[PDB]
Amino acid sequence: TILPLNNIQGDILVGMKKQKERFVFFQVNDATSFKTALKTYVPERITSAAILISDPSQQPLAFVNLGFSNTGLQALGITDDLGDAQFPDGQFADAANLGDDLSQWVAPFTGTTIHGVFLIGSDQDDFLDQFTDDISSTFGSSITQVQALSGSARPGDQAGHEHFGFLNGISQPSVTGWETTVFPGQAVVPPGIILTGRDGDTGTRPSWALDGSFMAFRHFQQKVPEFNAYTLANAIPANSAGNLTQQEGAEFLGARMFGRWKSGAPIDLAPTADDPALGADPQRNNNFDYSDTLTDETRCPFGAHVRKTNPRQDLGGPVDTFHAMRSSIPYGPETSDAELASGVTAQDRGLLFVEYQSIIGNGFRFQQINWANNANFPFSKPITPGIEPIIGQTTPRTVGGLDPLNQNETFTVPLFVIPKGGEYFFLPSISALTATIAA
Ligand code: HEM
Ligand SMILES: [C-]#N
Repeated sequence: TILPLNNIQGDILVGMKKQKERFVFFQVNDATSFKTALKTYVPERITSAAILISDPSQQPLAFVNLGFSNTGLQALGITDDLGDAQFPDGQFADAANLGDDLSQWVAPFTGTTIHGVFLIGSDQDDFLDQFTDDISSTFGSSITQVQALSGSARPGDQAGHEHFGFLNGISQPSVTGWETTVFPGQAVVPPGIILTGRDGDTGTRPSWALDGSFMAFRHFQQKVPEFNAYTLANAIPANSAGNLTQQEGAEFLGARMFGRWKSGAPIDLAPTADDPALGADPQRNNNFDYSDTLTDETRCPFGAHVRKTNPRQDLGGPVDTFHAMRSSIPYGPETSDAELASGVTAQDRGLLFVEYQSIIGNGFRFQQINWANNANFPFSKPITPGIEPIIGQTTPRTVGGLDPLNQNETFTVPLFVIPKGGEYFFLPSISALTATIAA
């Protein structure tokens, strides 16, 4: 098998990796007008995986991808069952299952008003505006923009880091069926873990759904001064190698909560001190599997973010089923000195989170519910791992093992990540956009 890279929406397989991204959420007002506008739009603007791997000079100023919710497909008379258990009812209907405080959800996410999303990746906010206006011009009254959420890479040496300060987008699965570089420690999975209708996908798909994917979108607000204050108060006093200053102990506690230092260095490889060169080295920063820390927490807590969401050898061996592609971007202004000093969030900032998989229940949802929210996961450990401190949602939010010299001590961690909404979308193949969606 050879994946048709020219027909796969690029953010799914390759990732836009643009400095700015905008999610333009819309409702369809008139199906006929929308469909003809869509046929005009697709060949000009929808960006394939092939374009994303092309020379930066062959590339457009902005990349655009497009997904639909269940109600969006219904509004367009696209009535064939896509085979996913969660997609049809939308994410709000699933939010309590995810552990969300529903009182924090806001319109237009609180229901099924959203019909789809244009994802625009570009280099400047002005360019996002140009391509948003282009959507408005092309689609006119056939749509209503119900929300737009815009993100940006953080400035300077924080580019690629999320708002708590940690380098993100390091670990991704590699799919077979195309010519790609595989890094040491990277999962190698069949393409149908990510792409509907391909080998590895067990869902019952219409033929036209080949080479699409499901997006789990989440809007997270982050409480950065609060996280900072917590790590400073609970700074680890020492580790195996020696004694830590308050700053060092706070950085270390954050690293223990995530499973990586802010630099990206995985604690399984760098358990006592940061190694920024390692964090920046794709040939080594994923070359670990917890095999040297399966039954103790000195090297890594059992419940660290990355360990919960990708358990590696905690599962007993490689498992292809539960991998997903991520394409998230931070949003909001930098955290001010006043905010940090006060320990209190004044401004809205966070993460626009995007995860792609063929089966929602096996990717995002499995990572969230079965793993992160489950105090008894990973299984068969000598002590209870607890709730994933970053995004685990079960109460009490107690996690063990954060102090490598006092592993039995538990930490009750305030929730620093607040879901404000989200949706489940299907991104069709590029051909399906015009041959099926717009038919
Ligand atoms: C604001 C919320 C979140 C923040 C700040 C955050 C941050 C991070 C960071 C810093 C990493 C390490 C970089 C890497 O290994 O690629 C990471 C990895 C990861 N996160 Fe998150 N994350 C968030 C939410 C989520 C959620 C909700 C899920 C899924 C339910 C998730 C799933 C993953 C996965 C699968 C990895 C890669 C794990 C691996 O392959 O080793 N994250 N995240
Ligand atoms: C995590 N992204």
